[PDB]
Amino acid sequence: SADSADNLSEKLEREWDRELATSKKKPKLINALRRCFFWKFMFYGILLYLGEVTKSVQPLLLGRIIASYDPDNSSERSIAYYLGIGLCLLFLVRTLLIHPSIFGLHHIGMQIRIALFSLIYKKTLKLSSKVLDKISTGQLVSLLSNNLNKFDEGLALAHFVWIAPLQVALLMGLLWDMLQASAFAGLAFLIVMAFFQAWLGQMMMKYRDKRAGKINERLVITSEIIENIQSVKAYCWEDAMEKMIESLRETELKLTRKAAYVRYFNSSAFFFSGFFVVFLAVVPYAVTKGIILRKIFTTISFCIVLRMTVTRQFPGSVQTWYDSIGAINKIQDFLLKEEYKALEYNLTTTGVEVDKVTAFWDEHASPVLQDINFKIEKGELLAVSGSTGSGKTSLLMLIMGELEPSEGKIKHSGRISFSPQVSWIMPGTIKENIIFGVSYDEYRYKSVIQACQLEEDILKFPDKDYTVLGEGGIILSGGQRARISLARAVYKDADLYLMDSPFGYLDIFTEKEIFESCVCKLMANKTRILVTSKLEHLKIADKILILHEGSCYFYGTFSELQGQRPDFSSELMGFDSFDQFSAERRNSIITETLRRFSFWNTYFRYITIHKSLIFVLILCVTIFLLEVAASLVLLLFLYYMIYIYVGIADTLLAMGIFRGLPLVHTLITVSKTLHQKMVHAVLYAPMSTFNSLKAGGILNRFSKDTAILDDLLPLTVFDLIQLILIVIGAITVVSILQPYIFLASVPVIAAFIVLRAYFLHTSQQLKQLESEARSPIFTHLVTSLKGLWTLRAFGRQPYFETLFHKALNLHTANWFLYLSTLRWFQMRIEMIFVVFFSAVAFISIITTGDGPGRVGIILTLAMNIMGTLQWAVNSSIDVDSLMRSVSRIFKFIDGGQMTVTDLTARYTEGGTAVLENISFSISSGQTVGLLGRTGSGKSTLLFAFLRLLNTEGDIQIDGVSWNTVSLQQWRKAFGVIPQKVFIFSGTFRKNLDPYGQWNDEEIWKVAEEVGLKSVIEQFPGQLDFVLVDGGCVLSHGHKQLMCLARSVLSKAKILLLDEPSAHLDPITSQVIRKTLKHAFADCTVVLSESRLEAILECQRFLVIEDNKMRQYESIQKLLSEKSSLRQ
Ligand SMILES: Nc1ncnc2c1ncn2[C@@H]1O[C@H](COP(=O)(O)OP(=O)(O)OP(=O)(O)O)[C@@H](O)[C@H]1O
Ligand SMILES: Nc1ncnc2c1ncn2[C@@H]1O[C@H](COP(=O)(O)OP(=O)(O)OP(=O)(O)O)[C@@H](O)[C@H]1O
Repeated sequence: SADSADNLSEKLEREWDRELATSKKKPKLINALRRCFFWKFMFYGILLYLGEVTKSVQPLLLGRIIASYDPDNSSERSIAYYLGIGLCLLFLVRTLLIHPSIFGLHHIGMQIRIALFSLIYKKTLKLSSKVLDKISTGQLVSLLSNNLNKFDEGLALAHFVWIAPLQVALLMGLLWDMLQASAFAGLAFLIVMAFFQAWLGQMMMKYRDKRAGKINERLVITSEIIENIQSVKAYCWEDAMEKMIESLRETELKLTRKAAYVRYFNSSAFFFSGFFVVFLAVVPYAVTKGIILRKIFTTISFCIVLRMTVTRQFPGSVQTWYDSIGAINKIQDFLLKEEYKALEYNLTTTGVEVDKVTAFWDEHASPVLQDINFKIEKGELLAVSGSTGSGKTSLLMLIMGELEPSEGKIKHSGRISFSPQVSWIMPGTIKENIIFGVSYDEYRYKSVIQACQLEEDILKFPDKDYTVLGEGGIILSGGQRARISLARAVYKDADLYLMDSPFGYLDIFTEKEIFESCVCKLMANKTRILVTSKLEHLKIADKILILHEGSCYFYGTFSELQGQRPDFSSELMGFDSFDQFSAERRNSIITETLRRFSFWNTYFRYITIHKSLIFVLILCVTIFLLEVAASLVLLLFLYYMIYIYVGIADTLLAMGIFRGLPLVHTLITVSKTLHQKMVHAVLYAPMSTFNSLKAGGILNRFSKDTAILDDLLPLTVFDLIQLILIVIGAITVVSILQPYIFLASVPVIAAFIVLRAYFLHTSQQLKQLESEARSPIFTHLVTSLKGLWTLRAFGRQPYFETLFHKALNLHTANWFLYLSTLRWFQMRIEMIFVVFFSAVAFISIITTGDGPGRVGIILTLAMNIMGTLQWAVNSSIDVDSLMRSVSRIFKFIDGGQMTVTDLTARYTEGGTAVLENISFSISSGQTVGLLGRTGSGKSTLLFAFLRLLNTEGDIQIDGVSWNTVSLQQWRKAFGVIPQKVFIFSGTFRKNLDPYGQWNDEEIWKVAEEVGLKSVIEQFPGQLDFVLVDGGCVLSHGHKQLMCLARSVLSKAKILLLDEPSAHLDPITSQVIRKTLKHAFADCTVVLSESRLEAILECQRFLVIEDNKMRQYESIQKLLSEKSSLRQ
């Protein structure tokens, strides 16, 4: 196997394609995979087997070593000496064999994961357009992310399904004094514990899945709040929002608490089993014959080995192996989906023809396009219009071959260049998007970008052609994104060009220029099809097509339309001034014209009350498990004293469990408190201070830190308690038996501490790389999915495959480095442990072990100490991560006439002053407003009033200085509607009234007053309707009206309007102006405008530049000074 994506893919593709091609009904992915996997997997598997079997040998060697100190036979010093050497070598050898093999298995898991991802990516790009709208988008994201961190670890235990029975059979077969079947008492106990644990684990999974759903809901509300803190504070909404967080948190905790107990008992059960395998193991020796130390010591070491292979190594592989298989099956189901059918290019024609085409998207469809017919000559212009939904763009999908006809033929000449309704961001270099996938030629490039009028905006970009367009499209406005899409479609040389919604939400001035610049001249003599709403284009076009309800309304010459459907034509022409209508209005006009011319609980409470019931229930489980083991003992089918002693052990263990329950209760309580305090602290936080993270670390730390406290503190703490108790005992005993061991062990612990510290520093830094390399794999994926229509149209598939592989190689390189440093670290740790072991074995061998039982116990304690020690190393690592998280969390928590005198503001106490020494007056009830350049800090005046800035000077509102008024009422006076309107997700009643203070009747009254009554009636449920995704179903004008309704219900006196005109079309902007003037007849309205035409309705003006301002009492004085100062 290879170490890179390209090679890994070739091999997987060859086997997959060969089997898939060999069409034996249902070819399987699993077979393609075993043919890759098996020849490496099996080798690491056998090496691990050989490594593990060492544990089944070591106790035998000790029994003989112990015997050498017996008074029996002879004091063969030389044998004790050499056997001791052999024992320490067994430790060294398995260390040297096992770790490399584990590493190799992880290497394999990684290689397979990469091969699987590349296969899936290739498949998504070839999917049929029909199934494309049935496959939930969340499923493809989870298809790749769900096993991202599981698949590659899982192979580590896979060969244990195979090893486990070999070691169980051996250890069983090695039992000394086998017929007195202590073997069954032993196994019956362990077997029962294993099934108990399996069941418990299943319950754990049930809780994880349900909790995950609730987590996503909490996270969504959380980020919604974080990115809009200014509106929450401005609204003085505050604690209502805090309560929304609380209800989501409470829901998660109820589920978490139950999950926590599952984890608690799992761990205490583990402890319990330790005690009993040892206890039961000595029942033979108490029962008749008595004790033989030679055999007792040997017996216990073997018992320990069975416990671990039986209860942990085996079931871990079973669960892992099973889940891995299910994941593969899901991948296969995805791969076996209908394909995009390739278009056959030919030299049949020069034009475009459609022969009686009838077609539809899916079964059960009524949207069947009927009897579609075309004959377009080379170089002709086709203009198409019609009702929304009557195959306005679905026609294009037939043209490009995305949708097959059910009947009829489609003929085309050559290659097609397509520009979709919705622009594809293509994150990356802007020049490259314009000329993407093709050679750069300044002749053509300049001609296209100039003709498309891109220079007007692109030359303002900081790196010009090399300005990179990042995620979110932070560089371009929607009309600009559209403009680039056109330039891209045009730059590509094609025989046929398809323009989807080319008007681009652009200003009519540029719309005209682009049509003539591009449609007429740049595209001259090309075969063109335009989607359009403008009658002028139809007049110009050689062929006119109008669609309605799945069929042709009209197809032919412009004058033929008028002669054959004159009523349709006359109704449209009544709106003669179509250039004055925005696309939205043009669409409404045709839609109407065209449709008009149709042609447990009782006891749970008692369990909480009576702790004696809890004790009994704990004891009941213990009793039950021992009785079940008895059922397994009866396997022999094909004493009172023992009964008494085991009964005693059960009672003692039950009390031990009972004592620790308050810890679970305490743990849930603590994480709840921390989450709640952090939220409170962020809401009632100073402004500017949060700008240290700028919402990045705020969201990431808030989300991640809570998650780790909940999953790890309740887990790692119990392991630490058990490990701590074990080491205390181990050291105490050897220190007493032989003080030289202590002398020897002190430097050993010192060695481990130093290496650990160095390691963690570096590995913690490397961990950052996984996130850095991981994020872009998904950004790449999403971008490719949205761009699918053009990736196929322009033949760019291999370009993107190349990019995808480079991203994978980056990720794997960092992932791999992280893995490698960890493995090296663990190897070093184990070797240090191996060395002190040898030294200890010899301290005991060398000294006067004339009372041999003391020799025996030192040797077995040392031999079996390594299991606990490996856990201890890992637990210390987790602890350091937890403490670092705790610190990160802790860092956050441990006047009608408005009179402004000498006001000054900054974004920090250092930084820069965004405003200095401004004085300004607003007469009560006066309409006033602001003028200034974009980015002149317009919003910093509003924020200065809302007290969101580091500030100086005297502002008198509601008769008093801000200096004597707390933020809530100072801000309460101000009803502000920002350009970026905040929409709270949820029920409209709460969105409008998060406090529940207004009645439904009152809410409706205001909805009527502000013009939103029809809007709320339209949404099903009305007040109960749930609004989602930032108001993805609302006009931004509606969002502004919702804000208005809030301002009037809130009884604000100062109304602040942040350029409504920035986004709202005048057809509605005037409606809101009328509406608010009536609503605010007794209030003072302050407007911040971008144009003189809007500011014009104000009586007093504030003109701001360079952190200074000029106050005018008349628009004329403003204009006289503005002309002099128009700079
Ligand atoms: N792949 C698809 N499978 C099924 N239905 C589809 C698919 N793509 C689009 N549609 C739907 O079926 C119709 C297809 O027609 P088309 O895409 O031409 O509509 P349009 O008038 O261009 O749409 P709009 O302007 O609302 O975006 C639409 O009304 C749309 O809701
Ligand atoms: N708290 C802040 N800290 C740092 N920079 C800020 C802060 N608030 C805004 N800015 C920036 O400084 C300028 C402030 O001007 P303001 O926020 O009034 O701009 P605008 O013209 O309303 O901007 P837009 O059209 O992007 O909404 C902007 O150019 C913006 O990038």
